[PDB]
Amino acid sequence: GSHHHHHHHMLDVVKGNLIVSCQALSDEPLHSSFIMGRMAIAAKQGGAAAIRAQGVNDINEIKEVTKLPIIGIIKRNYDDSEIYITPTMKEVDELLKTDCEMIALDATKRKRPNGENVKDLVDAIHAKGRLAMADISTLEEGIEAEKLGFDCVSTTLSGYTPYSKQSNSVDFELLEELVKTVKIPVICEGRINTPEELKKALDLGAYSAVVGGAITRPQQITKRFTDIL
Amino acid sequence: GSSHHHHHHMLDVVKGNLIVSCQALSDEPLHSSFIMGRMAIAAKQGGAAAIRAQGVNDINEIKEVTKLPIIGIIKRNYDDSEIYITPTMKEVDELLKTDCEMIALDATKRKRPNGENVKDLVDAIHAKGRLAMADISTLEEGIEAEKLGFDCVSTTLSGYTPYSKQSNSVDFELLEELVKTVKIPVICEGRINTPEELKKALDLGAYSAVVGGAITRPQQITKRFTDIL
Ligand SMILES: CC(=O)N[C@@H](C=O)[C@@H](O)[C@H](O)[C@H](O)COP(=O)([O-])[O-]
Ligand SMILES: CC(=O)N[C@@H](C=O)[C@@H](O)[C@H](O)[C@H](O)COP(=O)([O-])[O-]
Ligand SMILES: [Cl-]
Ligand SMILES: [Cl-]
Repeated sequence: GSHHHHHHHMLDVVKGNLIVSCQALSDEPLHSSFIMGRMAIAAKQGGAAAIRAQGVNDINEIKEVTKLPIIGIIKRNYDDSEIYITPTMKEVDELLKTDCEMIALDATKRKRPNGENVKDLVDAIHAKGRLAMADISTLEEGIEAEKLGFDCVSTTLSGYTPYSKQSNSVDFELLEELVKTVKIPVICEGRINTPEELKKALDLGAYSAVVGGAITRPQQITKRFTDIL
Repeated sequence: GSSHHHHHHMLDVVKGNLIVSCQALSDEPLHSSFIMGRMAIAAKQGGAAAIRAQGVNDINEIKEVTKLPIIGIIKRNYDDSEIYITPTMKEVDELLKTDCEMIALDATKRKRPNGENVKDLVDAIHAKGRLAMADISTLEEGIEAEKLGFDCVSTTLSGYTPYSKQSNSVDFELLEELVKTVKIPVICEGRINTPEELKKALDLGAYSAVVGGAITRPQQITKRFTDIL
């Protein structure tokens, strides 16, 4: 198979720039592809180079109204797994029905639903010419992500698995250690609240960074303000 | 003649607490009464004690989905005045059609459309038993506002009139000076970006404070992140 060559490519475009996650799950006040589309427009107009989005309907709305590169995931609980970020081939195939250029998935060491292997998911993604991001919680998971064929790794799940570093602030340590040890792009994702933290992450060698809640979750932004009173 | 008594009163409710402004005018990404309603819900669930909203549609939706106390304004240009925050009796009367418990209006030294005076507008607001907030730009405007019987004063317009202090950051100076000289509630409003600034304003004697863009304008939040890169 063949297709036409584009001038701009996702990894080149996010390099040293900000990716904005526009996510609002079913228990959140902005749950609606209409609203997540408006959030992406705002992120675009504020200088975001790419968007991270959850669910086929949000992804498709964001792509239409922004034309930005997208990192797509589907979050879904399964009874037989702790994994919820794009846990199976069923979610991978749903995401490949969208135009999102990259698909992130949980690349932790943990057991996946139906006893599926991460390599198969990663191979399915590459088979359709997409990119694969490995959301990880620890340094070894990141090191293994590279070996599995991932195009890039993200610290998304650090502090969100029981065996990774438990923290309320950005895991800069993980970032540094990934940078010493993998060749592929290391993206810093998780609990970036301020411009200073974002600069620090890129200063520490992050290829790019994702900021979600501190831009697109007004409830969380509000809480951070009211917590200080 | 008379109405039933409520336990909670807007000025009592906001004291020491955060007011969130949920505005998106027609050139902004989140422009939509539905979207402002959801933002207000988020803001509520984050601990906001009241909401400031622009226009009858936004106000009505926000009252409906949050039941929070609302400071209402209409922003509208007139070709015979530089004032746009609730400039005339027209806007006052439209706002009194809503249930908003407080109405903010420009109470600068400047001439209003049609040569209307601010005292008349305040008297109409009081005539229906509502509260009147004075958005000011200077110490003397605040002193005068109190003289006219405004129920509170806000530093909303410091840096948004040519004769007031030009800054890109919170006008703490003005806040301190007003707290020292006026007996009515002084509300810090304009360019609060961090919880640290919020605490500082309350620490300097602000009765309460308003934060808008740093919570509810994702574009301005994104910009602050991308500016640092
Ligand atoms: C743990 C988990 O499921 N994390 C993320 C999955 O995408 C998501 O909830 C988060 O908002 C983004 O990663 C961006 O991070 P932050 O900037 O919102 O902290
Ligand atoms: C000058 C002007 O028109 N100011 C305001 C009128 O209400 C409005 O645009 C602003 O968002 C709020 O005052 C809250 O302040 P901030 O927190 O958005 O800076
Ligand atoms: Cl939220
Ligand atoms: Cl915005």
